[PDB]
Amino acid sequence: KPKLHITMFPWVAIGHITPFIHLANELAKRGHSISILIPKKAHTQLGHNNLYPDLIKFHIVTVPHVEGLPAGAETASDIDITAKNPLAIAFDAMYEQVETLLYGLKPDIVFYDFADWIPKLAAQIGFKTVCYNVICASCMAIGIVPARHIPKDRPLTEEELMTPPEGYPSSTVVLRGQEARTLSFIGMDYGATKFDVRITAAMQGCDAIGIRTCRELEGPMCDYLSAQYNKPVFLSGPVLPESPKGPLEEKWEKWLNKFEPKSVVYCAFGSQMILQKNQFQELVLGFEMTGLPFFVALSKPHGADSIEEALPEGFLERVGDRGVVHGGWVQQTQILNHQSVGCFVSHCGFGSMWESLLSDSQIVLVPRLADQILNTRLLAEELKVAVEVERGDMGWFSKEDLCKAIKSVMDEESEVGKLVKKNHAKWRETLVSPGYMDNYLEDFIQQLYG
Ligand SMILES: C[C@@H]1O[C@@H](OC[C@H]2O[C@@H](OCCc3ccc(O)c(O)c3)[C@H](O)[C@@H](O)[C@@H]2OC(=O)/C=C/c2ccc(O)c(O)c2)[C@H](O)[C@H](O)[C@H]1O
Ligand SMILES: O=c1ccn([C@@H]2O[C@H](COP(=O)(O)OP(=O)(O)O)[C@@H](O)[C@H]2O)c(=O)[nH]1
Repeated sequence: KPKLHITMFPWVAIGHITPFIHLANELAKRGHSISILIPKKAHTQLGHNNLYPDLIKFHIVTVPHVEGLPAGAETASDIDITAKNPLAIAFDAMYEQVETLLYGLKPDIVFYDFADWIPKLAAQIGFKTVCYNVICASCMAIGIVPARHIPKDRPLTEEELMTPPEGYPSSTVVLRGQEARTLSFIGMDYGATKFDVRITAAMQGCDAIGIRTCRELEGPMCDYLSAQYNKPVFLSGPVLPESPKGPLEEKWEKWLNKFEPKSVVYCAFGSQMILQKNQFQELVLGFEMTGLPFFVALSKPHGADSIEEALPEGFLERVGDRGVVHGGWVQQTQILNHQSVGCFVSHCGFGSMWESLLSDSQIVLVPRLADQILNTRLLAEELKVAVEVERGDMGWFSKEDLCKAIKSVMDEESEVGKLVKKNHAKWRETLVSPGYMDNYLEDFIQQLYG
């Protein structure tokens, strides 16, 4: 079998481009040739991530200026929400530049997600298409699917959004109440068209749908998506990047070593979230209330000079050496692997969820976004490997709610903790079994050949 030539054209955001590159590295490792079309600024930021320079080539695509687009705006990270429709309109405008590159590259398969016009080019240039999604399967299945009717004229109510589309496999992986607002984007404008129109065209135009998940986690959701669009669904596995080697920072190791094994509660909310000052103070107070050792790695609240400035009065003093609150970036994998760490409080982002699943720590979830809430419902309610902190109307969580969730997984007495620990242990063993990740990548490649 001759090796494949795959072209990737992701939506212009670091959160989309990076998983596409990680998949490209796994494909190149197998000998396949990848051409990746991205703006230069993303190229400058992520270019070091290419581990196979002869197999993986970057092609710079220019983001055309359009009315309302800030100067030199190329990715979602450059603009805030007011520029979102200009950025999408500019993204659609690289169609002609993409067409010329595709006419030259002549790929066998093109990967895309938000560029719904790629299948039209698939007809003109002659290539197969996969609509490959970095978002979780349950979010796709509960949202933009033909079984859900989204009116063009009027927005969906909170009720319509909370109601899962007919045939949706799970009664557990659902949004509840005010959480439904987190799904409201599926109906919003996105450039010249509404988001759901763009995703519907993307899903229906492709030859197959690609999802970065595994069947053991999200199998019924993938089957629902396959039937809803009458498309095959190819599961790539999570395609997790290689763990960063190198030792843990010596001061962290020394501070962790003062504590007993599995006794330290670690907390981090990803590299995208910045908490408001009032939620931040409520969180650090919730960790103090537990009386257990804690390591909190969170960005300082926006507009705070320092972490110590943002802290509530008297916090530093009451806590002493029992807890650390650190504004800097930390080596999350190494800290979690440290014997002293016993609990992980996270927002259930994609990276943190898989790191939680693969680790030996207890799992405490404080989701914010719609996908995080759904992954939390999968982990806490269906799989029962985690506990979810109770939250308020805006996603607000009280210090007592956070404290109770931590004690419920940390106390040896707690029956809830023993159950999630046991269920967690089963799943960890499945996901770490040797060759489990590689089987998905190999099976992904074979489906591409079909
Ligand atoms: C602010 C974002 O706006 C919605 O997300 C919609 C999309 O928005 C994009 O951002 C580019 C525009 C932008 C740039 C800077 C900002 O400060 C800002 O607020 C908005 C992101 O890059 C996409 O990952 C995101 O897709 C998705 O996340 C969902 C994709 C999806 C969802 C359901 C489906 O069925 C499906 O096929 C795909 C949701 O509210 C997200 O939670 C939230 O992070
Ligand atoms: O202090 C930190 C915070 C985050 N991460 C890493 O950042 C990645 C992205 O986090 P996640 O996907 O969970 O959330 P997101 O950043 O996507 O919002 C994960 O692999 C974490 O290990 C890290 O190394 N140190």
